Amino acid sequence: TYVGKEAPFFKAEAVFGDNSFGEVNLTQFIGKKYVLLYFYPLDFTFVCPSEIIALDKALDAFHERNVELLGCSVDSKYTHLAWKKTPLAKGGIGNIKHTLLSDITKSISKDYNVLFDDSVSLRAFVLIDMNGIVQHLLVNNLAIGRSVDEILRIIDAIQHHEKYGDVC
Amino acid sequence: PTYVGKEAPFFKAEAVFGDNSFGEVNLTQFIGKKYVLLYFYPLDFTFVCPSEIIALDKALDAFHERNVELLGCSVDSKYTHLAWKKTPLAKGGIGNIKHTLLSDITKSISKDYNVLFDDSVSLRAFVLIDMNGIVQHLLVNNLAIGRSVDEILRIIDAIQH
Amino acid sequence: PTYVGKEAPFFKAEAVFGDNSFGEVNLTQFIGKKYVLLYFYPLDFTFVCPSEIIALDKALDAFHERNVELLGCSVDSKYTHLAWKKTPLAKGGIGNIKHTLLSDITKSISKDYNVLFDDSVSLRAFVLIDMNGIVQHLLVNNLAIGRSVDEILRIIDAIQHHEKYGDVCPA
Amino acid sequence: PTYVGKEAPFFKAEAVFGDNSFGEVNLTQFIGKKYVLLYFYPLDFTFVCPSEIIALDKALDAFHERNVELLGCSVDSKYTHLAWKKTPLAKGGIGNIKHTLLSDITKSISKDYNVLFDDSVSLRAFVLIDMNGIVQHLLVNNLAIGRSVDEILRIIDAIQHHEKYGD
Amino acid sequence: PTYVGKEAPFFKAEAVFGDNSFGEVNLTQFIGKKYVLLYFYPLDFTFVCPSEIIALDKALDAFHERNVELLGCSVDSKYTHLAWKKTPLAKGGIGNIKHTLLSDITKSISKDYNVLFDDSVSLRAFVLIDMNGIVQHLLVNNLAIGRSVDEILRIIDAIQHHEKYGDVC
Amino acid sequence: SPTYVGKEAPFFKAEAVFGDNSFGEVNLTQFIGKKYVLLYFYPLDFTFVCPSEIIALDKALDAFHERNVELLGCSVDSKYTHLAWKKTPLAKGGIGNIKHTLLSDITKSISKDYNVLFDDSVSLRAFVLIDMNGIVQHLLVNNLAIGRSVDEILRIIDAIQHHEKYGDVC
Amino acid sequence: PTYVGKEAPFFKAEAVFGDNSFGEVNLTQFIGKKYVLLYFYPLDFTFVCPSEIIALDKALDAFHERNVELLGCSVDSKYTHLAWKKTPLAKGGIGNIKHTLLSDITKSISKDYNVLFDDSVSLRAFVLIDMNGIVQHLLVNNLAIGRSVDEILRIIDAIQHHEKYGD
Amino acid sequence: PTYVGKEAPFFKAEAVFGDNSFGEVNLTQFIGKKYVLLYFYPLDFTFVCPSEIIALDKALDAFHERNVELLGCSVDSKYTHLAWKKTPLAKGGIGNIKHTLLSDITKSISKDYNVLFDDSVSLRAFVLIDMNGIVQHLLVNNLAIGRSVDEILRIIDAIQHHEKYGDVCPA
Amino acid sequence: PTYVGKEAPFFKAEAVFGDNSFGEVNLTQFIGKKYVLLYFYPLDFTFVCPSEIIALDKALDAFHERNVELLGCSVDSKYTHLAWKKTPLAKGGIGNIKHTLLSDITKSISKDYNVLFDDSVSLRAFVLIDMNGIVQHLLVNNLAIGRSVDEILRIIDAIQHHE
Amino acid sequence: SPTYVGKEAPFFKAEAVFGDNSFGEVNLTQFIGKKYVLLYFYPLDFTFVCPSEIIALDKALDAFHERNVELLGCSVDSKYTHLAWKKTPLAKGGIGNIKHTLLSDITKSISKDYNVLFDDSVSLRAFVLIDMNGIVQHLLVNNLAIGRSVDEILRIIDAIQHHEKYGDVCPANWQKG
Repeated sequence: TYVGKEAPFFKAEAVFGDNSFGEVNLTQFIGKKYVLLYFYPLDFTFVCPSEIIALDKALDAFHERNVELLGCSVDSKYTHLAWKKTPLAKGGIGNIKHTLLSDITKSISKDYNVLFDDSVSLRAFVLIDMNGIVQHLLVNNLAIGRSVDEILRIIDAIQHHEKYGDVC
Repeated sequence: PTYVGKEAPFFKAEAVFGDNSFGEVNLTQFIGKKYVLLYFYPLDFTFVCPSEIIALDKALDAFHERNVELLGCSVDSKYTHLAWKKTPLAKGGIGNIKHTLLSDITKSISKDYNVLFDDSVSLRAFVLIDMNGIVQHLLVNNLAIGRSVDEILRIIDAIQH
Repeated sequence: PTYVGKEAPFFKAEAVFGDNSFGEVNLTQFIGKKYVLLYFYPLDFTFVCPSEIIALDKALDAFHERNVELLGCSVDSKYTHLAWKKTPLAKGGIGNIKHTLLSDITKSISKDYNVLFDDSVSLRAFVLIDMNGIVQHLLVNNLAIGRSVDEILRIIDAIQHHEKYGDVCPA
Repeated sequence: PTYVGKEAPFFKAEAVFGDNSFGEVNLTQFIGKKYVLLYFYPLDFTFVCPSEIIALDKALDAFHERNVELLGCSVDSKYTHLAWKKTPLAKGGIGNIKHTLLSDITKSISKDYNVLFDDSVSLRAFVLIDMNGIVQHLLVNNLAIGRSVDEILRIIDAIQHHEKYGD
Repeated sequence: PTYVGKEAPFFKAEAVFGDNSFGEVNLTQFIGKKYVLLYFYPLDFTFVCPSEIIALDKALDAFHERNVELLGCSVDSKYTHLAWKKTPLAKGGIGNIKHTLLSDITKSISKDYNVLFDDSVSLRAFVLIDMNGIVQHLLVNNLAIGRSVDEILRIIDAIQHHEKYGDVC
Repeated sequence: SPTYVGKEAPFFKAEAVFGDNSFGEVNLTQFIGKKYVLLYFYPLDFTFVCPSEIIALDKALDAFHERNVELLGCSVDSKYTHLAWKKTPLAKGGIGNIKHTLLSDITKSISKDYNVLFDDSVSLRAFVLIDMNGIVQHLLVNNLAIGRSVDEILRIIDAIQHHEKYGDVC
Repeated sequence: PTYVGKEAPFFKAEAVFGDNSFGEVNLTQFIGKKYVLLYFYPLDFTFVCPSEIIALDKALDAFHERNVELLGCSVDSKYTHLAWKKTPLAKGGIGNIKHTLLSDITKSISKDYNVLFDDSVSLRAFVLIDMNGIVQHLLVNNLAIGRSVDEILRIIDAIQHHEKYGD
Repeated sequence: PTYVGKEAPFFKAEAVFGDNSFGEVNLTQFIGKKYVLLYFYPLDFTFVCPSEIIALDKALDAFHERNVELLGCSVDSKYTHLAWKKTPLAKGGIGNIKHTLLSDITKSISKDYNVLFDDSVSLRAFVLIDMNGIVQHLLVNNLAIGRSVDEILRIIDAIQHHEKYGDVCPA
Repeated sequence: PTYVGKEAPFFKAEAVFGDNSFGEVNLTQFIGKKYVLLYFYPLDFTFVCPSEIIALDKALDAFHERNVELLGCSVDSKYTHLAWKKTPLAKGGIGNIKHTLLSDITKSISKDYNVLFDDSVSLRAFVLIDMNGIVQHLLVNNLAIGRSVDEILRIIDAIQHHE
Repeated sequence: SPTYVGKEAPFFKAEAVFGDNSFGEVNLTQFIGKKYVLLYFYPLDFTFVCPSEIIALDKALDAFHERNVELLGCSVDSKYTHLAWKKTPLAKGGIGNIKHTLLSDITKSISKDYNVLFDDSVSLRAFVLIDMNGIVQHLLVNNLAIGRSVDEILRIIDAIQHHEKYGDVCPANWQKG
C-alpha cells in the first residue's frame, strides 16, 4: 500500500557504530542516499542473530551502492548498546558498525505495518530510493534467514531498472 | 493492519488450469491440505517479458514436492490468460505453462491482499500461506526485478523444518 | 436518474488507435465538433464472434460521412486490445481494425454509463452522444445478438434529422 | 447499477385492458408463463407519434406467436388511457387497441426502470423480459424517432434463439 | 404548519388558456394586480360529472367583476386538459371553458399546497389568495360533493369587505 | 407530512365546559362508532370580533343532533375563560348560555396536531368534519372572521352522509 | 441551573396598561432605570379570589417610592386580561388596576423563568430584578396562598439596603 | 422544568443531630410521616452572623406542633457543622442547636434543588415538602437578608389549611 | 497520563495567609521563580490530629531556605480554614500557622491534580513543582499515616542537587 | 480520569522472569486474599545509572516475605532483556541473579493503566502498595533518578499494615513537631 509511494516519515534515537547515541530522520537521506530499513522483533532473544551480523559483514557492499543500512526494533537504545557489548559466544551481536534504531514508542513499526500484537515487530526489509519512494517490501513471520546476497541483487536490480527501464 | 502471521484473506476466482481447462479456485479448498504460493503480477501481454512466470513454471516439480500449490494471479480475464498461453514466447506470450492462473476480474483479491495499485492493476507480489491458512511470508515489488526461484524454495523449506 | 436526454458522463481513457499506437481519448475533445457512438462489449479473446466489431469497422466511412466518431470499449487493458488486434481473425482475433478501442481498466466508464455487470465486465451496449454532449440513445443487450449496422445508421440519421426539424415520428 | 441481466424491478399497476375495462397487472403474473415486452412513452393525447402504439397493436399476433405479452405504460391515469382509446383516429386517438396500458400514476414504474425524465414523464423505452423475469434487452430514446415492429421482432427472435442454442 | 394567513406557496405551471392555446402561469404575475381563486380536482376524464367546473365557468363574469383570476388544476398533462376541452359534455368532457387550467405534472404544486393524495392525485380544494399573495381561505373536500358558486362569491365578497372595513358585526 | 384530510383525525383529549356549565373531559375516541364530529376552532374568547358564529351554531343544535353529529367548539383559552365568556351577556359581547361543549386547548397541542396554530399563539378559524370511522371528510380554514351560515354547514354534512351510505350521485 | 444571582432572562410581551390599552413591554427597557417585580399567576377568571393582584395594586405608590415597576404575568391572552379588568370586583374580576399585565401567550416567559407547570399554566411566583438586571429574590408557590404586600416591601427595602451598605 | 408542585428531588446525606452525633438523613424516611422544611445557607463560620439558624432553632417547638421536620443544609462537611455547634455565639458560632444539619459535601443536593451558585456554595433557600413528598413552596435569596420565623410559620399554616379547605376568598 | 515530569496543572484559589487575612494564590506567580510544595488533606476539624500540618509549619524556614513555597490544600472554604486557625491545638485546632492554606471550594484543584476521592474530599498528597513549573515528585496516601518532614527535605535536596 | 488510590488496583497480566530465571505469567488476581503487593516501576534495563534500588530491594527480600508482601518490579522492556540484565554481572553493568520477579510491560499497557507512562515511551520511577483486598493504599511517582531508601518503604508498609487494624494513631507530643 505504501509500496511505489512515499516512505512514511520516522524520527528516532539511535546507536551509531562508534557507540554514541543520536537521532536519525528519514528526511536527512532524501536526494542523497538509498535506505535499507530492516526490522527484527527483539534484542537478546534465543534465536541467534546471524542475520544482523551477516548484514554488518557486508556493510561495505552497501556503501558501494550508496545505501544506508538501518536496523530497528522496539528495544531502547540502551538495550541496543548492551547487546553490542555482549560477546557473540553469549548470543550478543558484537560491535557492529551500522546504526540501530530504537522504536521505543512503537510508532515506526505501526507506520510501516509491521507491528504484531501491539508488542514487537515482525522481521522486515524495506528499500527506500533517493526520492523517498518504497521500491521493495519483504515481511517474514518466521525466524528464518534472508541472504544478504539476495538483498544486494535486489538493490542492483532496482538501481539498474531505475535508470534503464525494463527490457532484457 | 498487516495479515502476515494472521489468516490469509479469503479468495475465490475463475482460473485457467495447466491443461487450458476453465474452473474455479478458492482458498478454503487448500486449508488443512496444501501450502499456497500466491503471486501477483500487473498484466498479460505487456512489453516487459514474463521471465518470472517462466522461471516459476520450470520449478513446478520442486513446488509439488513441498506440497505447495502455485497460483498466479492478475486482473485480466480468464480469456486473456488462455490467449496468453496460446502465444509463444517469441511473440511475447507465456506459452503452455503447467501451473494455474487466477483471474481477478473484480480486483477484490488485489484489494484484499493490499497489492492493488492506482485502482487498476496489482503490483508484483508473493504470498506464502501455510496449511493452516496463515500468511508466513509477503514480498511486494514495485518494479519488474524478479525473484530467484531458489530464494523461494529456501523460504518454503525453512518454514517446513 | 438516467443520463439519457442529459449530458454524457465524462470519460478519459487510454486507447489503442487504428495505427496500433497508444494514446488517450476524452469526451470533451468532441463537444464542439462531432457525434460519438460509444459502444461497449464484455471481453477481448472470448469464444464469441468479434462479428459485431468487424461489421462496425467495415462501415467506418459511413460513420465519418455522418460526422460520428466510433469508439469501442471494454474493461481489458490497452495491451490486451493490441494483442487482440495482432491476432488473425482465423484464430479468433479482430485483426487490424481502423477505429479506436478504449481501455476501461478501472471500470469507472462502464460504471458511469450504467452498463457494468457483476462488478466485472460491461454488457453489450451502444450510446450515441450529440454535438452538445447530450445522450440521445441508449441500447443495452444482455446477450450476444449483434446489431445491424443499418439500424445504427438509421437511428443516427433520424437523430440528426430530428434535431433540426420536427420531433415527429411517423411511420 | 443496471438491472439488465438481473431480475426486472417489480411493479404493480392499474391498467386498461383490450375490452376497455379496468384492472391491475403485476410483473409476478408472467414469470415461468411468458415473455414481457414493456414499452414506455411520455404522454397520451399529443400528436407526436401515436402511430407507434397503433402499429404495435396492428402487430399483436406476431407477439402472441412469440409468447410475449405487450404492455404499454405512461404516466397518465387509467381514465386518460380510456379516453384516448375512445378518441377517433382522426382527432389523434389510438382506437380500441387490444393490448394493455399500464398507468404509472405515481411515476413509480418509470423511476424503477430509470426512464423518468425531470420527475415528469418517461422517455420512450423498450424492455424485454424473460420467462424467468430477467431483463434481456433495454432501449431508451430521448427523441421521437419511433421503432419498427420488425426491428423489435428481430430482437425477440434473436433472444429466443440464443436462449435455446446459446451461441 | 399551515400557509393560511401567510404567503401562498410559489407555483409555475404550463397552462391551457380559455382560447385553447398553451402557455405559462406564474403565481407572482398576479401580485399587486389580482386575487387568485385556485382550485384543485383529482383528474380529467373520470366518471364523476365535472359539474363544479362547468358551474364555475358559468360565473366567470362575477369573478372578473371582483378582480379574481380563476385557476383550475390537476396532476394531468396540458395535452389531457386540451383533449378534455375538445370533448363534448355528452361524452364526459368539459367543452370550451373560458378560464385557464393548470397542469401539475410534477405533482409539486399539489404537494406544496398539501393536497396530494397518496402520491397520486390531488383532493378537491379551494385556495383564495390576496393581492398581497397571502392565503385568506382554504377548503379541502375528500368527497365529490359540490361547492355552491354563491358560497364562493359570498366569501370573496367578505374578504374584500374585511380588507376595506375590518371586522364589523 | 401530507394532510390528514384523507385519513384518521388526529387524536385529542381536552378539558372542556359542558352545556350545563360543569367541567369535564372529552376524547375523540369516545365518538368513534357512534357520532359524527364537527370540530370548529376560533382564536380567542373576549375579542372585539362578534361571536355571532358561535351563537348561530348553538341555535341549530337540534339540526346537528338529528344528523348524529356532536358540535365541538375549540380555542387556546382555559376552561375558566370559556365559563366566564358564557357568563357574559350577549349585550356585553358574550356568548351566553350556549348548550354545545367547548374544549380548552390549553397546551396548544390540539391546534398543532390539526395544523391551525398561528405563530405558536392562537389558532385560525377552522371547521373539521370527522365521520363515524374517525376519518376527516372536510376541512375549512379562514384567516379572517367572515361568517359561515349553518344552512351551508348542514348542506355539506348531508352531502357527506349521503355519499357514505348511498353511492355517489350528480 | 438557577438564574438567581445572575442575569434575569430576557422577555418581551404584549401588555395591558392601566388605561386599558394594548402595548408592549421589554425587560430591556427597565435596565439601568428601575427595579422590576415580576409576578406570575396561573390564570384569569379562576375560582380563586384575585385578592393578591388587588392588594398589589393598592400598594402601587409604595412600589413607585422604591423605584420598582410592578408587572403581572400569566399565560392568558391580552383580550382575557382586559375582559378581566372589565369584570367588577364583586363578580370575581380585578377591575381597573393601574399596573401593567403581561400576556405570556406563547408560554416562553414562564418557560424561561422555570415556572411553567405541565406545559400549560405558570405557577405563582415573584421575581425581583435589580437595576443591573440581576435577580436577587425568587418565590414560587404551588398553592393559592397569599403573599403580604408588607412582606414584599420589606424584602425590597432589605435588598436595597444591602446594595448601599452591606451584610 | 421546576420541581415545585412535583416530588422533591431525592437526597440522602450525612448529618449532625441535636444530640451531637453523626448519622444519615434520607428524604424517603419522612414520606407519609412528616412535612419537611429544608433550608440552604452558603457556609459555616462566615462573617454574616447566623441569626437565621438561631431564630429557627429557638422556634423548634412551633415546627413540632405542625409536624414539620426542620433540616439545615450547607456544602460543608459534618465536621465543620459539629465544630460550629461547639463554637459559642460570642465567637460567631451557632451553639448546641437541637435541629439537624445536613452536609452536602458532594454538592449534589444543592444541584438537585437548583440552588448551587457558581459550582461552589448554595444560595439561601427554603423548601417546604408535603407529607406526600410534593414540593409546595420554594424561596430563594441571593443576599443575606433574613426571613422571619413568623412569615415561615404563616406559610406552613396556609399550606396546611389549603389542604383541608380550598382557597379562602377574602384576604 | 500523569503530569509528573510535565508542567503542573494551573490553579488559583482564595487562601488564608499566615497573618490571617484572605487573598488569592495562583500557580503562575511562582513559575520561573520558586519551587512549590503543594500538599493535600481531606478536611479541617476531623478527629485525626493535624500532626502533619504542624510538623510542616515547624519546618517552614527549612522550606524557605531551599526557595520553596509551602502550600496546603483542602476542599473546605476559606472561612473554615480561618476558624481552624482560631481553634487552639488543645481543642482540636491548628492554631496560628504561618504557611498559607488554599481553599479548593469547587474541588477543581483536587480534580486537576488527580487526588479527589468520591467527588468529595481530596486524599493525603504531596506534589513538588520545579521553578520551571514541572512536577518532579508526587506522593498519594489513602490513610492518615504521616510522612517524615525529613524525608521531604531529603527529596527536595536530591532534586536541587543532581540537575 | 480519577485516581485508583483507595480503589481496586487496575487489573494486570504480564509475562515475567522469576528468581530461578524461568519465564512465566503473573496476574494481580493471584495475590488477592493471599499477599500484599509492592509493584514498582522503573524506566529501563541496562542504563548508565546504577540500579541500586533493585539490588537493595532484593537484599531485603526477607523483610518483605515477613510482611507478607510480593515484591514485583516492572519496566517496559521485554522478558528477554530482563533475563539478559540478570545474566550480566554487576561489574559489567548488570543486576546479577536477584530472587524477586520482574514483569515485562512490553505493550506499555500496565504503565498506562497505573498512570506512570511518560511520553508513550518508558514508565517513571513509581511504587504502588496494594493491600490484600486488592485496594491501592499508597502511590509514589518520581520524575528523576531519585529513589526511596528500602528503610522508608519498609516503614510505610508497617504504618499501613498497622493502620488497617488500629485506625488513626495520634502521635505522642504531636503539638511539638
